[PDB]
Amino acid sequence: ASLIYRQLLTNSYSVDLYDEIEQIGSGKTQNVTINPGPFAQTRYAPVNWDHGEINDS
Amino acid sequence: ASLIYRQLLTNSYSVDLYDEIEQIGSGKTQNVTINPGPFAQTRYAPVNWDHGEINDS
Repeated sequence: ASLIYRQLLTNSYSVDLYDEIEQIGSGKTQNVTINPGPFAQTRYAPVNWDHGEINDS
Repeated sequence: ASLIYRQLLTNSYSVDLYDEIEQIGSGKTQNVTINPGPFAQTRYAPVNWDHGEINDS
């Protein structure tokens, strides 16, 4: 019964087929690789509030 | 070391099996779902240009 190990080693190539099968079976996702470089947050502006355009006559 | 030639000839049926693997795994539906990243998009707005306020009387 020693030939079990010999047979498994010799026939091990079929695991490539098994890998292809499980690859086809598995669902897939992916990445949108993130950007670095938010090193400078930006404020709005120097903003001053005032009454609008008065309509004089 | 001659055993490799025998193994290749004997196991050649796995070639046709592998052809089936690939040419039906292609047939099976796959969808790699590329994401939107953690950072979220957004457009300005629906913006339409018009003449401003008119001072009628």
